[PDB]
Amino acid sequence: RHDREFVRTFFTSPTAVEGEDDSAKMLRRAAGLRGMQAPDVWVPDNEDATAPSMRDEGAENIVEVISEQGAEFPGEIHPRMVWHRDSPETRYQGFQHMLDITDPERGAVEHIHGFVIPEVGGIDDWKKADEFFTIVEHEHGLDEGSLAMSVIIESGEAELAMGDLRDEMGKPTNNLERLFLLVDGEVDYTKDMRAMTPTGELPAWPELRHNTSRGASAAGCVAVDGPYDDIRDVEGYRERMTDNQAKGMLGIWSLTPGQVVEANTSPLPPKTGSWLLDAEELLGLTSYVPSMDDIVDSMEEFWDEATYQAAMTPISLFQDVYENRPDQHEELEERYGAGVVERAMEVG
Amino acid sequence: RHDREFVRTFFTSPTAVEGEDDSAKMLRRAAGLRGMQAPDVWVPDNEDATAPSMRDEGAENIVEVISEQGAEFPGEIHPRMVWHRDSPETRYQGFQHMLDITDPERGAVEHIHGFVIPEVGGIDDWKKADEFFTIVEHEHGLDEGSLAMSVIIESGEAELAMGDLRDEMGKPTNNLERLFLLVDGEVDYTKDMRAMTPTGELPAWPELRHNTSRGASAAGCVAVDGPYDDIRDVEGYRERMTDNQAKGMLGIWSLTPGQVVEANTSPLPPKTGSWLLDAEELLGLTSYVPSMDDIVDSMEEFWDEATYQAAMTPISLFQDVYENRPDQHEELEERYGAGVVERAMEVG
Amino acid sequence: RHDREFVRTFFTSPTAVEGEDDSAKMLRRAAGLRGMQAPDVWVPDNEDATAPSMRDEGAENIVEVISEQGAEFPGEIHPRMVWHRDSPETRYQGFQHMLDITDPERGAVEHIHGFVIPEVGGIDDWKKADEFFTIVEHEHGLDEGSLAMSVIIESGEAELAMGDLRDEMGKPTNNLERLFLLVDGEVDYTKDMRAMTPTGELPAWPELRHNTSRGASAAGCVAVDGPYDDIRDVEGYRERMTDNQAKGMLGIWSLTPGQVVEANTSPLPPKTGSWLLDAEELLGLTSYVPSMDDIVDSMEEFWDEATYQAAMTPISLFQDVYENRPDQHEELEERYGAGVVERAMEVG
Ligand SMILES: [Cl-]
Ligand SMILES: [Cl-]
Ligand SMILES: [Cl-]
Ligand SMILES: [Cl-]
Ligand SMILES: [Cl-]
Ligand SMILES: [Cl-]
Ligand SMILES: [Cl-]
Ligand SMILES: [Cl-]
Ligand SMILES: [Cl-]
Ligand SMILES: [Cl-]
Ligand SMILES: [Cl-]
Ligand SMILES: [Cl-]
Ligand SMILES: [Cl-]
Ligand SMILES: [K+]
Ligand SMILES: [K+]
Ligand SMILES: [K+]
Ligand SMILES: [K+]
Ligand SMILES: [K+]
Ligand SMILES: [K+]
Ligand SMILES: [K+]
Ligand SMILES: [K+]
Ligand SMILES: [K+]
Ligand SMILES: [Mg+2]
Ligand SMILES: [Mg+2]
Ligand SMILES: [Mg+2]
Repeated sequence: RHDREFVRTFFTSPTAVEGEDDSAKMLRRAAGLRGMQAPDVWVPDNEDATAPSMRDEGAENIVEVISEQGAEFPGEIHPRMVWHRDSPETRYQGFQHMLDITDPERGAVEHIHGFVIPEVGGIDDWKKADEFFTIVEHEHGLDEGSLAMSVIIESGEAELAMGDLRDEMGKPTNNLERLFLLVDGEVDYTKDMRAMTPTGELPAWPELRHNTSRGASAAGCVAVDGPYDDIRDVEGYRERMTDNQAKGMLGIWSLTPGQVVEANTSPLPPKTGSWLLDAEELLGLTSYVPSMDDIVDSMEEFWDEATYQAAMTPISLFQDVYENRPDQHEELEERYGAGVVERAMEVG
Repeated sequence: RHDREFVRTFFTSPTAVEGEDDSAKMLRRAAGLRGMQAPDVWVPDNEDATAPSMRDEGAENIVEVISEQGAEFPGEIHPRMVWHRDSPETRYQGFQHMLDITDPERGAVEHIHGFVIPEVGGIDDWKKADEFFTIVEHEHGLDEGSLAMSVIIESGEAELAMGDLRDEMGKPTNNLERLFLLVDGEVDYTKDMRAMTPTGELPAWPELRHNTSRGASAAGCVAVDGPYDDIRDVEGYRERMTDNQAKGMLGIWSLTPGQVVEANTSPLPPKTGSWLLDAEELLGLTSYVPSMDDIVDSMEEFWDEATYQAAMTPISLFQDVYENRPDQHEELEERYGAGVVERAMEVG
Repeated sequence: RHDREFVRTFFTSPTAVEGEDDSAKMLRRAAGLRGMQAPDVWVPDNEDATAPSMRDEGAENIVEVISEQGAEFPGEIHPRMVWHRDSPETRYQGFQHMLDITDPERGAVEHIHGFVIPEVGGIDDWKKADEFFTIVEHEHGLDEGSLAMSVIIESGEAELAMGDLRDEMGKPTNNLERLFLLVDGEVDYTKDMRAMTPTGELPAWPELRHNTSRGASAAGCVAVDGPYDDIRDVEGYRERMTDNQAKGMLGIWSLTPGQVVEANTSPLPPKTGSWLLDAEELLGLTSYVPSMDDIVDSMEEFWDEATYQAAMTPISLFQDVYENRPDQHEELEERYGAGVVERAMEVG
């Protein structure tokens, strides 16, 4: 239902960076990318890529930068707004930023293809977002359905919501036809699922990626994988894409122009080859399993709000266990030290 | 709800082969198989195993061969008809061939156990097929529900449709009790999911096989895996079955009498052994990752319509990218050569 | 919705053991556990851990032992009752034992946190169990919703039922808010899915564990993995938990105090370490793939009813094949011996 049949690169940029300067710096550069360095989809990101006290400013910079520079940008532009299935405030915030940004007088709207909506819940949460797109279009004389909606799949409820999308989208009481991308968000998803790994590196969640690909094919949307944080790990990123491509998930998130170029290239067939036959640089060979002490520190002396929350599970578990198991209060001191116990018990 | 509690082998044969001769040759031989060489289920295949201009002839040969030879055939016989969730013509075609084939005057119907229906969509597409079985039974005085229906699961929508089968089958407005097999079709499925792999060998789709096994156990049907093309790769076929058997998927597709014998044997417990302890023939050791040039050729100078379509994705992707990214038009020539670019741009 | 935000250990004990003695021996000891040796959740198990002719006695011992010793027990107590989606008798049995056990005069109810219900089917089966909790609470003046309900997910239908739990629980016609744990039961599940493996060791069912974790996060329950039988295999148990923890499944079944301690410890962050870098005791290194002869014997000369049933598949398959394929009757004798064929044909 959309111009892009396939999207390989989904690239995010903070919208207002705090360090003095031009807070719209990241956006102006990124709006300058061309060729293999430019994403098929570009996401001025007013959500997690951007500190909350910066978000009203980020919304302004989005209009300023796309006003000034959007006509030229060779891919499609879809800013991520804030949203949360569990928070009416965040939802209203996301909507008011969508309404400013699309004010036709400001010159941004005509280079904007749609918005990306994070944290959606079950299908009745998607209908709330859909309802805000509809109202925004009507307030500004945009054609109905002209703003594409894309969602980040980053909770269990959203993963389930993809299963009856075909028949929900057909109901005449929503304009859910506007759906474009179903984008995995492995970071917040790890958190919502309360998963933990010893390195604190993300699980691979193959089933989420299968489900997101399936949902996309049944519903006529386009499936895209989420952020791959270890940016230096070029070969890892390529393994993950090759892996995603085997599931029919052909696009991935990109965090840097390097990742844009790798991701833009990977699903394209090779130049030449190839025959296969059966039988300081140390950092990409090491990993570190933190102790409780270290995990405490990596928030206590204190990576966005997704990386933060998503690392708090072994500690919320420890907390739960200590609150409810007085009989284990001794062995837990025996094991961490009276110091650390009483210390980990404050983080929540 | 069916005579076969378990089906190990699901074996297909073209119904009308073009090379002069007796076009029903493949069927007559296959109807001759006995013992470990005979499938539990045999599928005269009027769909993808058979060129479209041969299909009306294939339908006749089905009646001629099962008329002449069906009484003897020691397994169950279930011809695959044509069908497609997105094509009313194909659906009507499949139904008219079902109506001819089952004409009681022709002597085939009484050795026919049911039909296999490819390309089904969501549950309301299965109800269309179910409705055609019902009408065919009534037109020919067959008992209601006597023709078993089996579906190939080879789209995302069909994979989802298995989830509420129990309650849809109970509705008195369909005869969906007739469902017998839920058969994965990894070939067309790879396509519908737009998956690609570097060798162009099929992904393994473990989750589809899990879902198909689950759907079968919740709904009282029998789960069967799809075609395993690399026929010479005897050990691969056995690994895949052992793998399927761990998911509760106990039957697989068979493409040859060799595969029928391997598949007939594999789920049976071994003769003897065994103790396991912890720590030109080159073709089954090589594979070839084609270049864009080669992929172009393998359709441009030009494996059924499933293998064709299912290999067109890296090219439809390339096409999409070239149509929509003029800024990359240079680097794509830099990379494939002006020759190949302009050449790949015609295939659709 | 429950006091325990996280449950690491789900430990079962037979309720009435046949060997002369005090039939409540296992319960009295287990009610004595403290510290790292005590499970977060303890399951006096009146279902498969206990022979059927012992179950009315087991129900009495539950009241006797929790009466006498429950006040002290430092975790939560949730006895498993009998139940089966396909058996009205078993369901009524489970309910009558729940009604005795919770009689306020007997002194057990006030140390009981809820019950665990095995073998549930689709959501309308969960509503039957939910209805029995409601009636039991009313018969004994317990607050509504005070008995937590937990289900063992050990059929395909139950795995599917988790998908619309959020909206079913909200219906005012059930008290399904009481749901607490969604606990995989890989044993009976292997059976219901008709899976088989060469060693007869359980498949890993990663997708079930993904689905159960997802269902739990969408519905506000707590996901727990099922029994890990090879008790001596300490390192295996730790691999499985580390694996489960990557899916957000943070609790597992425990069969022994050893497993309680390993499981209680594993999700807690380590004491120290650790840096990782890229590149008679023979029993935990061997496994045995039984022949048909051996499989026949391991029921014919004859591990609970779950392990029994769950091992009967290669034989029910053999039986089906022999009943329906007379043309293979020779080759099956050629292969097993006339002796074994005619022998395996009696087990059902
Ligand atoms: Cl809310
Ligand atoms: Cl939903
Ligand atoms: Cl992982
Ligand atoms: Cl699913
Ligand atoms: Cl897609
Ligand atoms: Cl249609
Ligand atoms: Cl459907
Ligand atoms: Cl694969
Ligand atoms: Cl099955
Ligand atoms: Cl029943
Ligand atoms: Cl259900
Ligand atoms: Cl396995
Ligand atoms: Cl959980
Ligand atoms: K609509
Ligand atoms: K509408
Ligand atoms: K897809
Ligand atoms: K029906
Ligand atoms: K009917
Ligand atoms: K099954
Ligand atoms: K309720
Ligand atoms: K209620
Ligand atoms: K979870
Ligand atoms: Mg996120
Ligand atoms: Mg097919
Ligand atoms: Mg069980």
